[PDB]
Amino acid sequence: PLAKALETISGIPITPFRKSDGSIDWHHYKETVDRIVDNGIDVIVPCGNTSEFYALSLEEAKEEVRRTVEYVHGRALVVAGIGYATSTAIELGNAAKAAGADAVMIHMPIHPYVTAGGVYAYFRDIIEALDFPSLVYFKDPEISDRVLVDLAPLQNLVGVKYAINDLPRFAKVVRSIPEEHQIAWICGTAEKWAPFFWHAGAKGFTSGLVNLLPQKAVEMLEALRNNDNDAVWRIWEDIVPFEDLRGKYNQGNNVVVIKEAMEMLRQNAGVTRAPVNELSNEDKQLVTELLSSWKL
Amino acid sequence: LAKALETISGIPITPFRKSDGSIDWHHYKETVDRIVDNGIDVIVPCGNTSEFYALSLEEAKEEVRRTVEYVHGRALVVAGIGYATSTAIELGNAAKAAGADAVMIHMPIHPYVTAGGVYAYFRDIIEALDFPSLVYFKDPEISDRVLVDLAPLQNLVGVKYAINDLPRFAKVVRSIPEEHQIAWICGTAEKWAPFFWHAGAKGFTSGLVNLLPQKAVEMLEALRNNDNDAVWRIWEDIVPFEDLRGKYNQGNNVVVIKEAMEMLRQNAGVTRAPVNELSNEDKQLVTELLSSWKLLQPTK
Repeated sequence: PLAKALETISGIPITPFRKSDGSIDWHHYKETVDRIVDNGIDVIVPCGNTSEFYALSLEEAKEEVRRTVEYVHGRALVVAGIGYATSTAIELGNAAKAAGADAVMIHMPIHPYVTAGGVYAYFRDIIEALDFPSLVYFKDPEISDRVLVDLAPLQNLVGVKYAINDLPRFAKVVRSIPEEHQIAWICGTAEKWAPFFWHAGAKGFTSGLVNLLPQKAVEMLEALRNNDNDAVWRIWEDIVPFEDLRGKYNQGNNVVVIKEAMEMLRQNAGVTRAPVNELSNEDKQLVTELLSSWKL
Repeated sequence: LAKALETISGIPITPFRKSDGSIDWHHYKETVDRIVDNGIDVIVPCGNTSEFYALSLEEAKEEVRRTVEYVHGRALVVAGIGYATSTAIELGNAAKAAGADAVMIHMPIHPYVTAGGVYAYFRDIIEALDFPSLVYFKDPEISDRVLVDLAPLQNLVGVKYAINDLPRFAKVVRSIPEEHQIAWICGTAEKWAPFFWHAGAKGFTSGLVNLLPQKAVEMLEALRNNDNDAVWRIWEDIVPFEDLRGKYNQGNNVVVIKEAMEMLRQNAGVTRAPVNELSNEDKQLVTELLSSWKLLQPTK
């Protein structure tokens, strides 16, 4: 069951951009893909938010998925992020299907106006039109969890990346959906939140940290699976400062912190694309202090 | 051009068929006509009221083309554009070729944004297009310094300020020299227009024009004439409608307009997912609102 295979770490790769002209450096992307899949990560998500999906043209988005399937060459499941207007999401999905992806992850709609009934229809229509394994990234607190309960029966909804950091809500929705729907519950907010989500029912989590230190994410996963609380909290305390730094400025630092940290480690990442520019000298020092703390 | 933008910027809906969600261009033409034939001199296809993000890139381009055709000189056409910088530039160049007068760059929808990056985002698009541009500024987490730094751009002709923070708005208006000539537009419509006007705005956006353009015109004229009693009277009259549209964190923004238009026998069709039809409760609230405006036909 694909759902079971998704109950692990979903690594979200960065999309390296050249500082010179902002173009994608595919050689660097290959190095990123290798670092992730060659180090214990069995699920990779091109066109995810950590990939700066929205900074990519549709052609670039399709090519990233295409290149991912090629570079991965069976070493991991490939989940293609898709989004935008219904017809566009379907176009991206079909391109991903032909490219050889294993499933698609439907980003949450970015429209300024959304309602529960409309969000349900949005996801449902794309999943039914594609007739292909799909995951949904659920992150708007203003939209009722009932949407997930109603989508659960869909054959092709194999998982949900729950991204609302409301533990009571998550615990409740996990228990409001029959086991016969086989939904893989994944913490969509990474390592800082994974321990808490895990206790509440999650069996997997996303990670941007795998772009530089996949070993740390794997350690977290194994500790959680082994029910080794002591180890879990140890690795958590070790990782959370990095996640806190990424979360600065209402998450504005989310990808740029990863890229500047990678570059300080001499890994190739390049820069972020506008609407996000480089870190301030202040944050650069904080990144340095973190890597120093990790003895890297 | 900046001066011409100091007025009402009408944002047309994009009529969608209930049957298959396709765009009904005949209904779109009717909407464009209702807007421009009733005092509105600036129309903004691909605006958020137009459900821009629910349109494919090709549908967005076609809407701009259709607008230029249906308007045929009766008003300035400002094309909404957005997405990745290259994509925004593609949409912008398409609008230019279609005959648009300017473009409105939507606030980027990327989940991760920083002040320096947003500045670069807008700057890169404006410089690449070398065409009159407006920016929709609505994220309170992004410093107004971004606007101060963009102001010098020759092609930045206006800002649709959409952060309902009056002290912030009043200060940024006074932080940019007259030398940069910027049309300051209240991007949050009639409910906020009177307050923004007092603080320095000389224009405002409106979704209300899709059904009752005369009400929007009345507010603009009252504000321009400094007729305070009239401003507040018109304001109190329109607020309930804007509050109903604002329900569910703005989820009701367009659907309320469309169901209200249909009740008034104006062709609007429905909204596209991620927004579906109104609940019975809200349908009743729209009815009671139209009834209070004395717009519903007598029954018996």
